[PDB]
Amino acid sequence: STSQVRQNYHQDSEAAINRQINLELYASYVYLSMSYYFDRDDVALKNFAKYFLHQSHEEREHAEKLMKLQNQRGGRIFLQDIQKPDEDDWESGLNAMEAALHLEKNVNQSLLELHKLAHDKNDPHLADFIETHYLNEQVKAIKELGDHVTNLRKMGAPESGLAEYLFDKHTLGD
Amino acid sequence: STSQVRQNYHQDSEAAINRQINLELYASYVYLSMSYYFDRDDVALKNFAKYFLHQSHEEREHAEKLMKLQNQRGGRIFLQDIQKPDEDDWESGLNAMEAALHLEKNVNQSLLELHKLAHDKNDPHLADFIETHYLNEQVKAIKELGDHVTNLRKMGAPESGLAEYLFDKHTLGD
Amino acid sequence: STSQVRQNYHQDSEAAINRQINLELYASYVYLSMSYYFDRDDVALKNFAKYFLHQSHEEREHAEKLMKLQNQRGGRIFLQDIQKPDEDDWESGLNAMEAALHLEKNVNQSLLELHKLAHDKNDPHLADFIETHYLNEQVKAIKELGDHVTNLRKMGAPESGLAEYLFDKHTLGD
Amino acid sequence: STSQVRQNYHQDSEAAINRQINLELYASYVYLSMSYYFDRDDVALKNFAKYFLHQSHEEREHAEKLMKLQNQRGGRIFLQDIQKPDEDDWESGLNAMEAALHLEKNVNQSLLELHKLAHDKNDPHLADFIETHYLNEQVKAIKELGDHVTNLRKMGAPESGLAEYLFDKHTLGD
Amino acid sequence: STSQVRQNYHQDSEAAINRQINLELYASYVYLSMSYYFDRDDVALKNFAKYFLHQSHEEREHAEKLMKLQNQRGGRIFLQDIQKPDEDDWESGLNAMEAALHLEKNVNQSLLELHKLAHDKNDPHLADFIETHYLNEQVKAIKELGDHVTNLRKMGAPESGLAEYLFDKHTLGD
Amino acid sequence: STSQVRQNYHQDSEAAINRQINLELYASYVYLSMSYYFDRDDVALKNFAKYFLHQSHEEREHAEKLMKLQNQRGGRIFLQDIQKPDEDDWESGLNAMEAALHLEKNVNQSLLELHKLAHDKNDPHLADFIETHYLNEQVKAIKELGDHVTNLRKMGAPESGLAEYLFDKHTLGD
Ligand SMILES: O=C(NO)c1cccc(C(=O)NO)c1
Ligand code: NA
Ligand code: NA
Ligand code: NA
Ligand SMILES: [Zn+2]
Ligand SMILES: [Zn+2]
Ligand SMILES: [Zn+2]
Ligand SMILES: [Zn+2]
Ligand SMILES: [Zn+2]
Ligand SMILES: [Zn+2]
Ligand SMILES: [Zn+2]
Ligand SMILES: [Zn+2]
Ligand SMILES: [Zn+2]
Ligand SMILES: [Zn+2]
Ligand SMILES: [Zn+2]
Ligand SMILES: [Zn+2]
Ligand SMILES: [Zn+2]
Ligand SMILES: [Zn+2]
Repeated sequence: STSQVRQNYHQDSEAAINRQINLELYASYVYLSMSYYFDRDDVALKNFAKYFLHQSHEEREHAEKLMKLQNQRGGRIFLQDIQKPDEDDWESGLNAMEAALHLEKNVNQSLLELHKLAHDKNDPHLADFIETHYLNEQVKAIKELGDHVTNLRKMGAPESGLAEYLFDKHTLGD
Repeated sequence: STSQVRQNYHQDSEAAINRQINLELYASYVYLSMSYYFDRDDVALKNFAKYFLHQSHEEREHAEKLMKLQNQRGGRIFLQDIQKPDEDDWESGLNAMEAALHLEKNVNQSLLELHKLAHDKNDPHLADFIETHYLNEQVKAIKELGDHVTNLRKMGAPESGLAEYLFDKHTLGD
Repeated sequence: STSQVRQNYHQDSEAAINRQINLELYASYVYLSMSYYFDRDDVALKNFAKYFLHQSHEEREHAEKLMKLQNQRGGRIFLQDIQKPDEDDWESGLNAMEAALHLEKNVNQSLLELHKLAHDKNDPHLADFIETHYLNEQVKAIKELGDHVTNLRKMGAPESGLAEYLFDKHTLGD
Repeated sequence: STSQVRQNYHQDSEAAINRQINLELYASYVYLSMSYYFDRDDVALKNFAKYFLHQSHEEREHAEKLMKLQNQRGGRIFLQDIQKPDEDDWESGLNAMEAALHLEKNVNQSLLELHKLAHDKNDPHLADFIETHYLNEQVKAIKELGDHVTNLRKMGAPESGLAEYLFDKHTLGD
Repeated sequence: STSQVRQNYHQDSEAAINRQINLELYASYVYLSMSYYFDRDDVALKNFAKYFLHQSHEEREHAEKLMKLQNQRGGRIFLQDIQKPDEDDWESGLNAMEAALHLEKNVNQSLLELHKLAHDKNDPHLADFIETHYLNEQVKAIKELGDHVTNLRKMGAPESGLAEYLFDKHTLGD
Repeated sequence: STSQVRQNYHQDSEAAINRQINLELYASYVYLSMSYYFDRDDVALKNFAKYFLHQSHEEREHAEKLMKLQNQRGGRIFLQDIQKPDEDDWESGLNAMEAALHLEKNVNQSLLELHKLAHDKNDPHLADFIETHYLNEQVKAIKELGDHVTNLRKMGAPESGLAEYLFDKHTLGD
């Protein structure tokens, strides 16, 4: 059945949107995992925990806004299993920041391919949606993650436990 | 002779803007007509009337923003007759909502064609103007009209006059 | 079917009211065109543009009030095409003021004939509606447009470009 | 290694907490799916949508509190796949409420089993944690969903689309 | 070596961004020269001076935003000499406005080619960046400078010294 | 033509002012370059970045105040190219601070030469302008840069990246 609102909305776009939803939920789950790793009594970096929890909720928001878009265009949401993150133990603050950087670039890659698909399907509403709500947000996230990684390395992480403690206090704790 | 401001603005784009201006004014007129139909003593659904009156003033703003665009880019406004709406009697709250859904999808198609023209002529300023001020606005309006049609049908409109009364009070009143 | 509210409302009055609605919508379109003429980069008189845009919105209000009247008396609104204005290029500040003066006296003449009809058909509610909401408004607008024409001429418009510039600042910019 | 903070915390309890964490995230996902079903243009019950979205966010908060508890007691969080919900189409407001009632009773059964485990292992901290933060919350949610199912049924849902519209307005649009 | 943040950022885009930075700094320098020309005791048009000083600071801001973009995408900033402006003596208010209009259309052309490059390299983040922060700003500036040129000519500049004096007071003195 | 305001202002002084203007603009540009070096994702010292960006805007004010001086005394501004800075890559917080110290002592030497010129030409207005707005500014800036260099070296910069991180946080960040 075709939705009464659907217009210029290609089935491949609809499917790409469903895959992006699962990917955002996945990213949120990875960040949830990292957050409570820093909450462990044998890690105990509360500002790393808080930073990654904040990222988790932002990713959930990303997924919900894609779900809204799907219904706005008259597509149909099909949710899939949310796979568990690849690690249970994230080793260190630097390691988590590096894993997060890798994650955000993979999510960025998927958004860029979604945008190319919108361009190729002459769907300028979908292209502007990705441009407006996702692309610069990804670029900021990756730059910020790059910055943190750089500082942690220069301070002597992951070896120096002083480095991660001070970075938690002075960069991530306001 | 060429406007001192004109730059990268194709004659076809200038012509299409003039057509969109007339379409927007025509939409305003359709909504004005619907609004005062619901103001009749034998229809008397005041929130339907206010809903379409609001839409009608918004369409006039859409027209005026395009006329400003025409002047910003160095084009020349040529106005045309505004054709009267296709009905005098809009029959029911449900029928008018369906007629509005159809209208908004017609205007959306015209905007997508305009955006495609801008992209074909490598006019990114006009393409972004269309994306930023019109395309998501159309998607939102189409989605809301669909929502309203769905609710009125499910409530038993247009047979059950109880349904249009209660929809006027509880969704359009607010 | 007669309207359950119709009382002392002649068929001729009803049709004259439909004609006046179209005429007010026409005046509104004329003023809209004048306004965006003065917004052109090669005219660039922002307070003339503002002045005419205000008149255009006022004419729309005049039309909607007559549509409301039509329904209050149980007449039936029939809208017609809105004819495009007579000019696309309004030439100058003084020319547009002269054109607006001509238009307003023509609209006034139609209202006077509308009032004469109402008196002929012994419809004092319609007669008072016209006297109250339209007649002194037309007299005021005509007097104001006369004042503007007089000052523009005395300052040396249309020949003197300094004239329209300073009039735009000191009279139309408050 | 044994956590330096671990005390009176049985391995079975630790594992049962990891299961409960997965179950609460699962319930969050079910409610997320229900929410955006009601956002569909062909369902369009915004207060049903808002209600289930609020339950969704609350379940994720339930999950996070259990993750906090695991770390507090020196257990170790192991996340698992979050299984997608059992439907993609939730049929109606009444059917979604009924599915939620059934979900909440299953979540409750697993919390009662978790409490029984805590008592069996003579873990009063965990027993009281469950009583304080989950048991009455489940009982209130189950009671409210039963109230909602009862009202929807007596109003004539799911047959009467009027019933669900008014329930959405008058009970969930609080 | 490659930046840890760089993704989908073509070396051609990187180099065009370095060029655009130098061009913005150049525009800034042109407007600075214009400003203090009007501050001369034998020119003494204080609002022309303020108007151009404000544009000079805006251009510097445009340049720094491009420097920020370069680093966000992981390109590398290379500054070049900032070439002195084409004139030391800007002759008159109208001449400076004509020169500014010419410069802004040149800056605009360079931005349109930047956008075309970003579209060619399938870089929708860069494309949206230019659309969002530069394209309508250029169109607005070009339209405003056109308006100023038109009014100055119409008032009798450059010949009439009264004209530039009064324009300075009534238009540029807001 | 001699300016109607010129009095006791030697052509050598006028020429030296034009050179100081260019030197100040040059200093602004060096600081702009340094600022965005510390904004790179592989450097990422945000308060180093803000510190030098502030110095950049300050140098620009210095240039502008000299340009106003040139006009007040009836001299004529002649702008020259602004040479790009001597480096693209500023290496480290410590290296930049040492380079800034060298730059400020260079600008101070030029101002002392300017002041000598004014005293040699019996231009006490220009001598006092230089004393009041520049000479103590330079001494303060040189003192501050020395202080900063001293602390970075004592903390173990530029080897210990911990030192630049902590200096950026505790000295440069309020
Ligand atoms: O964005 C485009 N070009 O820049 C584009 C997108 C889809 C189709 C086509 C095409 O094949 N037109 O003929 C072009
Ligand atoms: Na009267
Ligand atoms: Na208890
Ligand atoms: Na865009
Ligand atoms: Zn995301
Ligand atoms: Zn992300
Ligand atoms: Zn394209
Ligand atoms: Zn519209
Ligand atoms: Zn519309
Ligand atoms: Zn009127
Ligand atoms: Zn009028
Ligand atoms: Zn729960
Ligand atoms: Zn629950
Ligand atoms: Zn610029
Ligand atoms: Zn500019
Ligand atoms: Zn200085
Ligand atoms: Zn300095
Ligand atoms: Zn001496």
